[PDB]
Amino acid sequence: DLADRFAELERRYDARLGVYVPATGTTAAIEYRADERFAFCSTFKAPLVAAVLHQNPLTHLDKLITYTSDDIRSISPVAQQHVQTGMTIGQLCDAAIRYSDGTAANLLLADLGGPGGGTAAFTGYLRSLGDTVSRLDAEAPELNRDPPGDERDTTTPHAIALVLQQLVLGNALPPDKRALLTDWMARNTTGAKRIRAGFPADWKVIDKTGTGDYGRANDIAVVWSPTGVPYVVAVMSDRAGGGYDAEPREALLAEAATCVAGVLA
Ligand SMILES: *C(=O)[C@@H](NC(=O)[C@H](O)c1ccccc1)[C@@H]1NC(C(=O)O)=C(CSc2nnnn2C)CS1
Repeated sequence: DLADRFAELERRYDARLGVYVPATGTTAAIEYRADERFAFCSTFKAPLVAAVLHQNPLTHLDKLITYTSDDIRSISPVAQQHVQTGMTIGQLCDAAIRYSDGTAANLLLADLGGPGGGTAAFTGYLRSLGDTVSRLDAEAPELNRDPPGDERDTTTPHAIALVLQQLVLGNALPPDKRALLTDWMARNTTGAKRIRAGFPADWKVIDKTGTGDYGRANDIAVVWSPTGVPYVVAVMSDRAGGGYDAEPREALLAEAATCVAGVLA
């Protein structure tokens, strides 16, 4: 029983775990706390890049964005390095997805524009995909810091999986922009120990991770079986019981993913 296994993992890691895999032709939806809110953390950067792609001609990726010392306020492995030269929108999308770059994401929110530094337009984009649940209220670093239970900067495993399904597998984006998003997620450097670790090597995994305070660790993926059957996998967790400084536990997501992969194989 999957629910028993998921509950066991919660006890093991003193965590709250959320899992959603949307139904397919022959598989029923997999759901565990799937309609409970969890912080986005960096997982928002996948639909964010899609919003930026959608909003602009493809050649907007070649526009150089300049930024300064006071723009670096969060983990920004790429943007810290190019602060002196600037970065193109294309480079920013790359950094945001593949390195979970916080400054890159903040700059992409600014590019999207409008109230709240782009957070309202981001949320508006999710609404256009029929997501009436998720909300983004702050940028990095604030978005990772909301108290457990607080609805600011949250999604649910159910909501984000349906968003990702439309972006990667559905028609939310034209094929050319869809490929850009897909490729970036395919080349992600941060997800080796999460959903990827739970699926056999002959399954293709593309993903976007999130990590935050109160032991928050998320991963949203699209996976393909060895015969090219796709599934969307959203795993979210927090550890409120350790307080603000609770260590995120990647191993929990790898184990949850292993359990999911066992059902889907
Ligand atoms: C997006 O979630 C973003 N998270 C943060 O900036 C958090 O505030 C945070 C910082 C330090 C430690 C924990 C949380 C960034 N995204 C991610 C991610 O997606 O995983 C991380 C995880 S750390 C990482 N990245 N690659 N390899 N490791 C390990 C922190 S920055």
